[PDB]
Amino acid sequence: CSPGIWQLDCTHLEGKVILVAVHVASGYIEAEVIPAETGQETAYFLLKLAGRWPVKTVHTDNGSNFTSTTVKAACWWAGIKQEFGIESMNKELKKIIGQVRDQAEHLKTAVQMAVFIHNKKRKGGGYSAGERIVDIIATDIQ
Amino acid sequence: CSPGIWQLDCTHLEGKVILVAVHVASGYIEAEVIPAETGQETAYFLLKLAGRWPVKTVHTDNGSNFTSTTVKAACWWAGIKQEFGIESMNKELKKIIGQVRDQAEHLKTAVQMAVFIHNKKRKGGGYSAGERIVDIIATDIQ
Ligand SMILES: Cc1ccc(-c2nc(C)c([C@H](OC(C)(C)C)C(=O)O)c(-c3ccc(Cl)cc3)c2C)cc1C
Ligand SMILES: Cc1ccc(-c2nc(C)c([C@H](OC(C)(C)C)C(=O)O)c(-c3ccc(Cl)cc3)c2C)cc1C
Repeated sequence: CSPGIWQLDCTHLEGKVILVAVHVASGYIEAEVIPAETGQETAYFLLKLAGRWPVKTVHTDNGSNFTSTTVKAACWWAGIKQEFGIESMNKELKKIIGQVRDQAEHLKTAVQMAVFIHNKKRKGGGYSAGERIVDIIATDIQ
Repeated sequence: CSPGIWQLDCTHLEGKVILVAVHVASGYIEAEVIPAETGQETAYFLLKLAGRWPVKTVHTDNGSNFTSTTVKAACWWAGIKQEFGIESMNKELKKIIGQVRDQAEHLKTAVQMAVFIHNKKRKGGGYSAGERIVDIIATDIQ
């Protein structure tokens, strides 16, 4: 599985929108509570993402997510492509969010606690998702 | 220079607050426009940061930034320590922001364009800051 491929989707919890990106080769996740499920929020998220990792291509389970001109501007500027092709982490992440929920007042706080727990967790014997991404990407530099 | 050390500060531009984190060993940056320069915003930013990189210790040029209980809760939960010890990227980042400013309506957009440009830029002959962090961190896993 290519190191430049990410999957991005939105889920819903407590009336709010959680934008979830998955680095597919590693299982590493970034997520953000966004105020509305719009092109503008997706575009802005993609710019942030791309400044941090070598994002080559992005898949989603809702292709209409990427039709806004604002999103196409962000993938043009950052050099990203979309892919259909001519886990789901959503359940897992929600499970983690439910386990930490009482530890926080705001959903957005519980989401970041859950991302932290997921990325640091030993899938071992065996690295964490956060170790794997960095090693997948370092190796692909070298 | 240790791979777990980050520097965090806020600067001001156009009446707004930009929270800037620097991975000191590599020069890699993450930044976010925040609505107010408060403990709550710093705490939330630190949680996001820590879920993505192995953050061990954080330095700042304004130690009072880390006195709120909300911030101390976030460094306790994530396992972070603060350090006084018993570039500035701020000018550089602002230079980049000024170079891309007209390419965007919102300051927050220009900030992420600038972070992208800074992290991807060849400091070579020579890696980018984004290559260096990942390789510094991968090597420190291994
Ligand atoms: C007296 C007092 C002072 C502060 C807080 C307080 N308030 C808020 C809104 C938050 C979290 O929100 C932020 C935005 C600060 C992360 C949260 O959502 O619970 C947190 C918090 C929760 C988890 C972590 Cl890992 C870090 C900070 C705390 C501790 C609570 C009390 C009772
Ligand atoms: C007809 C039409 C449609 C959309 C936009 C439009 N509007 C906004 C508010 C934004 C940027 O904001 C977001 C939040 C979407 C990134 C910006 O700040 O300029 C962008 C934008 C700017 C730079 C990039 Cl790299 C990506 C998107 C665009 C293209 C402009 C026009 C004239």
